[PDB]
Amino acid sequence: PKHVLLVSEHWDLFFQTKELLNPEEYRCTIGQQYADLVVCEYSLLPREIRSPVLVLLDFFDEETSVDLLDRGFWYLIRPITPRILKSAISLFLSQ
Amino acid sequence: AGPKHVLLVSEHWDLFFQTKELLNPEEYRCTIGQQYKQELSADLVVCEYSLLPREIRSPKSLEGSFVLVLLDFFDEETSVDLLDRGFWYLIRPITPRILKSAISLFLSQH
Repeated sequence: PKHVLLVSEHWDLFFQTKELLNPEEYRCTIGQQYADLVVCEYSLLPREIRSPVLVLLDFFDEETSVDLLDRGFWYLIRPITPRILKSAISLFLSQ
Repeated sequence: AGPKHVLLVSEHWDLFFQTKELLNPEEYRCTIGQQYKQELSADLVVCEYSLLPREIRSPKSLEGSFVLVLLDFFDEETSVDLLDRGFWYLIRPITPRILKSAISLFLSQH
């Protein structure tokens, strides 16, 4: 079972997403601060680092997007639903 | 090894020309077409969702080109369907600086 760490305060997104993932294949946990895949809220992502991760953004901003991609991070911009996040987690870890 | 080849399937000629000029041609060679295909040399095909046939998939044991999809809009089931079919995507606005960075990240990771 691959380990997915969600770093977010969106508790409902964590629980509804985890419910959609087969626990024999994915083990989801939650964290307060910044695993096979880390999903991290932009608001909790340190500004000072490059990716060794999927980043969640509330809003579109061109500079923010360019900065994240250059630093090695893909992202989704809200709305982000449990079905979207479940399918994204699956696609990332299938590669 | 020579540059990686990126094929953009789009009618956004301005996005194409502006993105191509931001990419270092020693690392990335870009070309454009108006209907979905792959080419023997293509490492990555960047395809507008409006040009992406709905039946096709990017499979797990892929032996062909990677595909990144460009979407005009957000719709939940549209996004889930793309991801489940094997396609990552960007949703507009998509500027040349974003597309250049995305192409560069995708090809460095894959």
